[PDB]
Amino acid sequence: TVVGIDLGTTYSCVGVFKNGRVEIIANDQGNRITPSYVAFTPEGERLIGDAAKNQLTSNPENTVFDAKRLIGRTWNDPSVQQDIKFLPFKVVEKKTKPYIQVDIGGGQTKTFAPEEISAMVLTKMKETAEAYLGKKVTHAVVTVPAYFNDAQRQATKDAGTIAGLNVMRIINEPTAAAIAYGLDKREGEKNILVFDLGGGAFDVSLLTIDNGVFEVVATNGDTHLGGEDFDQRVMEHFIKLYKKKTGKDVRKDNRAVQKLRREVEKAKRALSSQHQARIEIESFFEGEDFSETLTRAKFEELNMDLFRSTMKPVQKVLEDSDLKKSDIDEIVLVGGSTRIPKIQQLVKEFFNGKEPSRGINPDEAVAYGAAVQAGVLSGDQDTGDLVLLDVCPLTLGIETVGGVMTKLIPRNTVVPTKKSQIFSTASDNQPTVTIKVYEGERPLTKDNHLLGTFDLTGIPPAPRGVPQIEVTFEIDVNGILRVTAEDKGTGNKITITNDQNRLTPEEIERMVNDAEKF
Repeated sequence: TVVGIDLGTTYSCVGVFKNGRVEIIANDQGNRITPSYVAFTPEGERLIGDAAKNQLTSNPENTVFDAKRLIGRTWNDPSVQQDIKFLPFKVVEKKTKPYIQVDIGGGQTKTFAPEEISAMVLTKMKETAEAYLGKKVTHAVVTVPAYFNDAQRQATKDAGTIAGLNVMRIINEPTAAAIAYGLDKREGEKNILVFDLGGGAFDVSLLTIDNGVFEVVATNGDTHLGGEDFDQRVMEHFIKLYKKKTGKDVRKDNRAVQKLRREVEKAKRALSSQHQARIEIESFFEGEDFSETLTRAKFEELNMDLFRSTMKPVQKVLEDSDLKKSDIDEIVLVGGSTRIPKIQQLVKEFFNGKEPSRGINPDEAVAYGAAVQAGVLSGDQDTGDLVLLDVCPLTLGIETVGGVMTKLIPRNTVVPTKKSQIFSTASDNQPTVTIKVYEGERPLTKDNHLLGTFDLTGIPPAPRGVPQIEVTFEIDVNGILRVTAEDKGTGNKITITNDQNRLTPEEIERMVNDAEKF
């Protein structure tokens, strides 16, 4: 049986379509969502989920969380370096990637790719499903943010493979939410706006939904804007406050910083229903206590620039779809951070008083949609009708003379899609031709994201400009790029190498074996 897993920054959730409906499956603690946490105890035990989160404050250096904020990123990504300040576990550079180093008991050190941490979370979600179903689960639909780039998508797929899952399809989070909203609606064509603000990433998608036919018209997001940033802002406010009042800098004491995290999380939840919240930490720093009152007004003030920045993607989506505010028939809110009253207010005010759709749990709707998609792709006939057209989030381009972004496949193109182009050589007997592919909307490549450098190899000796190599760039239904090449001369095998440093089957096998040790 194929399950849907929402692999989230802060929490994950697993559902299954069985007997004509979705079941969101409760974990072994009775909880319908599971924290995306992995911890290693002094005695060498690996904890995952609720048990891992519960011991954050006593064992912070060896409690791992927020791996989705690192997955598929390079070491020098400013999102990675900015987040290190608030993470208690050591982040170290390996293979141009941020790896996670922990102590596994007995003074023994171990380093993990973010993929491996996410694989452990996926394994726990798989196990939750296997307990409920009473049998092995080998196939899953796994979620990603709509605005995830090529590397982030592939890395999430690799996490699934490490966890023993054949990833049937990766599904964009707002699209899954739209399926939860729209399945079995028979209203004809409606324009649906999904506003998806979770623990770590933000997406906006505009879909048309028409009697089982779902199409993403436009999407735009920010893969490093979410609940964890709102917590960070408040954490940093109190770290600086303590330094001003006492002279003491607590930024390197991991117990102090993560005890503050724990209190900020509780406070943020309370402030969605109350107007004040108490922060209280007994052994904060060097024996001394820490007590502060956080008002809703102050919480909103500290984050207002981030909150107001959520309207930037909304306007980008309206522009690309050529729709006005009044053309939006339904607003679907998903992700835990859409519970924040000020977020709800800003969205309502942007759309001139329009209330969001009712009957949608923002913590569960994504998993619900993923579970439906899994059922449909399996060959179920008791599921509602589902035809899905989804898009690539980023314009793909090639770097040309002067550092210019020459567009190849535009943003918001329905996938799968491909584009071909003929390449030749610049010098006599040149054996290799290098192509640099970028992701983004700016005119110069220095202001976009490098996807990869691809080398056409084994070009046979000939005078400059004679070889004719057709290179095909295909984005698959998961949103992942494949680059291939064919010789179109009058008469060789052209192999392509790249600098993506992708996890090989050998490397994945080693990671599977390492995880069996616990």
